[PDB]
Amino acid sequence: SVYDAAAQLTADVKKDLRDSWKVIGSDKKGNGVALMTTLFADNQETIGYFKRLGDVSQGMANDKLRGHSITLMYALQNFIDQLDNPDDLVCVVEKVAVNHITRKISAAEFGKINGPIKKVLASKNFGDKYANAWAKLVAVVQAAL
Amino acid sequence: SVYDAAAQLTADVKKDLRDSWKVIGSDKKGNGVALMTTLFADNQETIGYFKRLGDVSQGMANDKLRGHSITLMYALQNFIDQLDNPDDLVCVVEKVAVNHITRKISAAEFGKINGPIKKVLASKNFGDKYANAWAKLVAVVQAAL
Ligand code: HEM
Ligand code: HEM
Repeated sequence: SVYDAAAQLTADVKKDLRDSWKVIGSDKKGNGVALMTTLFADNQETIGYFKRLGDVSQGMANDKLRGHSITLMYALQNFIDQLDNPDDLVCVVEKVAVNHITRKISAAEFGKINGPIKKVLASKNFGDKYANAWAKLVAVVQAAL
Repeated sequence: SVYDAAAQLTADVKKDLRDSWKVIGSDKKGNGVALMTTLFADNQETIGYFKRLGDVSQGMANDKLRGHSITLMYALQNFIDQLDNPDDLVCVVEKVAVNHITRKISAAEFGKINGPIKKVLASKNFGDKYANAWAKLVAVVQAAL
């Protein structure tokens, strides 16, 4: 269950999540857009899903993409803040899950975000240990998809 | 015009928004649910729009309502954090606007949130001065609906 996946996040994992978020979460506009642009660059097959955003190749100049990217970073902020209470983490995770289920996004497709996250983390010198921690958090959402 | 509305956020208004947010934003779960339950209580005609959340009268005990409420508070956190740059504030406001336009929510009905905000602020000892400040921020979203 989603609860099982959340309850499985250890103190060490939460520590790495919080430490890395202190940095990548400090520039939501910059890192948020970087995350989306990396997703489109390495997984071009996902571009079609974001037609509402218009031409995503415009990057920062695209107001719809910028608004989307910043908002996505607050969803992650939400997750990070609820880490110590699995009950609260689960209900916010399920909220995000529903928004993607309605778009026909499978658990496997949702996991495509791990690549971009790893690269963005690496840009700030956060290695594999941190990428693995984030994959565990993403896995919590996948449990609901 | 969302841009003209955003221009109404003067130095004094922004200060009042930040000062009051430091208090109400400290407990997103509690105040988030308080806002929603107040909305449903004072404006029963809006409950129909929230069919997905199930029995909203259950308040905090309703997992979907709690998840929804916390997420809403992060939308406000988003707005507050973008007060420095009007171009960024506008793109995140339009993002939220789209989510309501699709649910057929008009500017007039969106404005029904002012009552709840006024009451929640009042319970924390923040009077009309602050309620009016928030009314102006809500007005920015209304301009995009
Ligand atoms: C870190 C993981 C992710 C998070 C936290 C996340 C978060 C979000 C949020 C908050 C929204 C806005 C929901 C709304 O207002 O309707 C959104 C929309 C969306 N997401 Fe994700 N997402 C993630 C990964 C993905 C991935 C990997 C895909 C695709 C393979 C995806 C596809 C979509 C689509 C299609 C939309 C709708 C965009 C639109 O039309 O406005 N998401 N996501
Ligand atoms: C401070 C004002 C408000 C803010 C910042 C706000 C923010 C949000 C956010 C972020 C969501 C989640 C979007 C999603 O993931 O689909 C949402 C959903 C929604 N909002 Fe609002 N909202 C506000 C006022 C209102 C009002 C006054 C109404 C109606 C009278 C309304 C009706 C809805 C509905 C119907 C949903 C969909 C709920 C669901 O089915 O899950 N909102 N709102």
